[PDB]
Amino acid sequence: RCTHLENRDFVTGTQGTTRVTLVLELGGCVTITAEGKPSMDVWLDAIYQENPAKTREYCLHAKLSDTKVAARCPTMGPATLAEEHQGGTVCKRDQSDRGWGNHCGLFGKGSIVACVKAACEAKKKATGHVYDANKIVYTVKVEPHTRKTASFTISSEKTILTMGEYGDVSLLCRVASGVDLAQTVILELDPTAWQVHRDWFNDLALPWKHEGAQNWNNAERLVEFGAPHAVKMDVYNLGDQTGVLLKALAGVPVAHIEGTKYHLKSGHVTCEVGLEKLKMKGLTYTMCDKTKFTWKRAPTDSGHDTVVMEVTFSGTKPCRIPVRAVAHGSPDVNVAMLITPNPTIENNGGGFIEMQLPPGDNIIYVGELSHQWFQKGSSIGR
Amino acid sequence: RCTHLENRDFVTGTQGTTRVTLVLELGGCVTITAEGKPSMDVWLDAIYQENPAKTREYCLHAKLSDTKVAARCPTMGPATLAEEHQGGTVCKRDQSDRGWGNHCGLFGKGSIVACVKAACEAKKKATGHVYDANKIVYTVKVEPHTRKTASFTISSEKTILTMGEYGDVSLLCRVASGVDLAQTVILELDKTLPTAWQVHRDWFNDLALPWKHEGAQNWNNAERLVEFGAPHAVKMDVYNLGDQTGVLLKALAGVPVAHIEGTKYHLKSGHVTCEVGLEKLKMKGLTYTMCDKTKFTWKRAPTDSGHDTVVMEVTFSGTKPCRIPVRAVAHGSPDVNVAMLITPNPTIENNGGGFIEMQLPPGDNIIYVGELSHQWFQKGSSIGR
Amino acid sequence: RCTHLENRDFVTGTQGTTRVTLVLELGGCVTITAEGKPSMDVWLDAIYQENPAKTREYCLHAKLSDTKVAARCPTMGPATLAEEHQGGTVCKRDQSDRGWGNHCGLFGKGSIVACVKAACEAKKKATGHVYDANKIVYTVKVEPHTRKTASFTISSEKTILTMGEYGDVSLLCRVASGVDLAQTVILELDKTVEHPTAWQVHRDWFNDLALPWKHEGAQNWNNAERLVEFGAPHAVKMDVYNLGDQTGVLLKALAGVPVAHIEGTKYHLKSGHVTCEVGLEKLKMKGLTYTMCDKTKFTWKRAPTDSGHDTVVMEVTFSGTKPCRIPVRAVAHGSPDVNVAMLITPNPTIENNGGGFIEMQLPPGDNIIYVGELSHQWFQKGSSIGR
Repeated sequence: RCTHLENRDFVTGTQGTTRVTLVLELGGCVTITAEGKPSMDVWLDAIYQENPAKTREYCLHAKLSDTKVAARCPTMGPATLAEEHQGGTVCKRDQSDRGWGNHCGLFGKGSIVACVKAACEAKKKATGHVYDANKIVYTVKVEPHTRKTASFTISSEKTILTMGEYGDVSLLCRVASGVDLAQTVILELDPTAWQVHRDWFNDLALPWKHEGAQNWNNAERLVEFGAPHAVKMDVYNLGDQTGVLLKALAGVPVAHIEGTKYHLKSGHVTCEVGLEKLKMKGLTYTMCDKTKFTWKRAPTDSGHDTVVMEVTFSGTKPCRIPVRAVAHGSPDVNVAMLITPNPTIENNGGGFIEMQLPPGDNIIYVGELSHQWFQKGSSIGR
Repeated sequence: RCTHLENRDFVTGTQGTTRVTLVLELGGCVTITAEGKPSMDVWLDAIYQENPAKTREYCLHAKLSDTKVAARCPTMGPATLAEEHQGGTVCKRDQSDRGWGNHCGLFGKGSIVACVKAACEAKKKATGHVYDANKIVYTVKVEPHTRKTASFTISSEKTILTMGEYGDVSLLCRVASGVDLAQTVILELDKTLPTAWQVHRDWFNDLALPWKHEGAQNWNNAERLVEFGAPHAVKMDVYNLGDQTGVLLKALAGVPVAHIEGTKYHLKSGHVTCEVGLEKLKMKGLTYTMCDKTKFTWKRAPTDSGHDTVVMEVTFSGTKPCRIPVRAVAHGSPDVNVAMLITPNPTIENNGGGFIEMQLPPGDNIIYVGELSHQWFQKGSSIGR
Repeated sequence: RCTHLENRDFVTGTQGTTRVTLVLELGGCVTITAEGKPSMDVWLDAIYQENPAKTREYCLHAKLSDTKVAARCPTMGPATLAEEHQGGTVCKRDQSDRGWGNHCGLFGKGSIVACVKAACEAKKKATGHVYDANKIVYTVKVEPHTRKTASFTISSEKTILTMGEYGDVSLLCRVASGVDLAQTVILELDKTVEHPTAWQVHRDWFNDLALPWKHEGAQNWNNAERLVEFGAPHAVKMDVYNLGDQTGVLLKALAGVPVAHIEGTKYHLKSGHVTCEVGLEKLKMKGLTYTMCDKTKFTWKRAPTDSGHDTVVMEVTFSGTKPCRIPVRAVAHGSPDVNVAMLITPNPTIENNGGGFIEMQLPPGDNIIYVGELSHQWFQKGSSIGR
């Protein structure tokens, strides 16, 4: 699956400096090799953020205490309960018909109030997390044979590595997220985590609060009061909303949390590598035979807004795969945008291709091998 | 009006590789040429996203049904209506005065409640759309004579093109939006100029109107357009606050319009900076000379570009081609150049040129194209009215 | 604290073009020098935006003016007040007990409503500002001796400079913010009352503040009832409570949050860098290649500490032979084989004139920073949007 460095990808200076440009997409590998030196495998190993900050916590199922009521007769003042003016409570004030039937001197409306301590049922929280674009780590690894590690972030872009035989190598890597972080929120339950849209998450009609806060806001979204009955007032629990939520999350890309690491499954790093006094071994792929392809794995949803596929090649390896795509009715405009920097068929493997396509009806072409693909439009959620 | 590749913009290696760096702003072109080969024109043709996701839908003018009221005598329990527990309904509960005048045994307060179904009048929605930074396409084009296409995104940055005489050239383009997408929202009204605007996230979110998501049947905060009157024994009135379109259109005055072409939501600002890798060939350089600082005239004076930048065109009477000396200063600080050009390399060619786009600090500035000057006032940043 | 250009950082072409790559963090300098030419100092001088747009204004202390009350007897219809249908007013409707004790014919509940005008106390606003990623300026400066200026933005990346001796050099600088702008809001209190008065807060924290709010230009406030509570009615009176000044509660919450550095109309960012590709013609670049510093001649001049903007900073002292590159690494307690240190400082070195400064980001939790054999423990607090 590793690719070999191409001549066009590096420049050799007059004073002995060699500048190599690499594009490493998550799970992509490139093998670089200098004359008289062991081939090195370089690849972006992971992209993640350690425990990203918690934003809102939504209550999916309220937990109400027994109801507390307070009534007054048509002459005694207004009714009151300690619970009014306390956190974590939902209250309703009203008037009820009073008379001799219920211990009152006069006939008439009496002041009545009902409160309830509203908390969330254990394990019934939906917590949202936000990424800090500058805290997302992109880990690159270098290892002998066609072992060192270096991590970058938007803020940390330059490093120096000692690759033995290669000496001191300067690594300048421009990091790039495959997800629009600003518009993203990781929804988590106590599939338990999903990658949802900021706007969708913010408008969820549920009680909410920040971590640390003890009481909930808009608790009345799950707690309603009924009409008063002289000296009683019913309270309604709108029930558990987990079902409705899971139904809405159907099909939404899941978040991949490993321990405390919140992984992104899409993205890349493009680095400029600086080497001294040595000769890089180039290589220039030839175009693969346009007719010796077969679908090893037909185009399918990658699980993160992209299309992946695998082809099998019977021709002479290694070679560059000819990939292109068209939008139904426009056979002259290539609309395929590859995530895979250099799709190739090697001797050990290759044939994997990841790309982005315009929404609608498309036809993917790997040489003469074709296959149609429907790209759903963008949405923030149900 | 294309520009010619300069020597400083490319390096030729010892093993025969040539690395070319290009900056292509939307609408900008660069002509590259190699010995014994046809000159190629390279440019950023368009930047856009196909059907961006819909966020909120705002109701500009409510459409109510028929009011429904229910009352009870000072002894009959509380009044109730079915609508009280249904979607798409706005209700109000209160206490009214009842006596013999209205068919009640006793004199006193009696329960009463009114409800109405609230929907939005057809073609009276304001819909917001959000861009997906990673789904914005930057289409670069290559064509002979001083034709191929390649599109890039934040995620898709590398490609290989076969440009005939030039062979296989690698294209590595770093995409860059000219608009802060995270803080942007495209506001749109229903079909049946202008009908779409580029508004600020924070402004959009705080609009005081009823709203809902596409697909949802009912509206939230429907009472922002529906208000109930005081109760009258056995009647209670329901008010509709009217069409807010006028108010909104007023607030959108001067706001940059969105350019929607079919399903394509275009950005009118941005650029791509690419590194082009070519093998075994000889790049023809070229190095412009400063234009005569005194042979300039305003073909089109500095003006708002329509997308938070200043544009202008100058005429040159000297010997072409040459590089235009552009700079600007903030009134009172004639030593600091505050002009930041969007136009990578402003030049006067033989076929044309003379166009310049740039950003300037807010306040009073003076633009200088050689000795030709012109004042310009830059308004500060705002999220809208 | 300038560093010298290294050989690996530049390529000299066959036709005489030299391509130089520089990484300039805010406050970082790099000295470049060519054969028979004066050394030039190049650095990122400042990062800022001139007067960012205002978003929400929050009221910290309401100015309630008068309490209008209106009542009715058990038979006269509902009570009403003009203020009930005006902006800038908080109203409450209820029912009171009426009889002969209070001028009413019958005994029973009577309509009653109370309203109060609501504005904000002078100088008691909390205003939010939003940055415009494309309007943040990154100013680079070039000056002789180991003076010109060039500013860049996400949109303005290319420039041509005339550095005399060096001639016309092309500058291509890719700008990069050290702050997640989309998730940032500058919270500001009415200056001239404490001249910190500005903070760099999280948008999700800012948006959820439970206070009355409005946009600049708007005359009235939204959710004014967040600072006004009504009491129970008493026949023909109803009290109105001002929930009081919230300034204290807020300042308490901002404790520890990074301050925003405003200088005049310039809202400065204190983190971020620029990486440029410099293009030079016909000249020969003087390289230089640092040697690793003596792994044992280091001492803490300033131990690892919070930088004030989400990073760790430190300074060491070197007694060995200068100049040299500092060996910096860090490990997450229990994994002595993985370097988790991410340097903000592009090339940490000990020069003759100075050096020794190091800025870096570390994973949350317990870490051990290693500058050679010199070590030091560091606890990194996790991410949060605020209290």
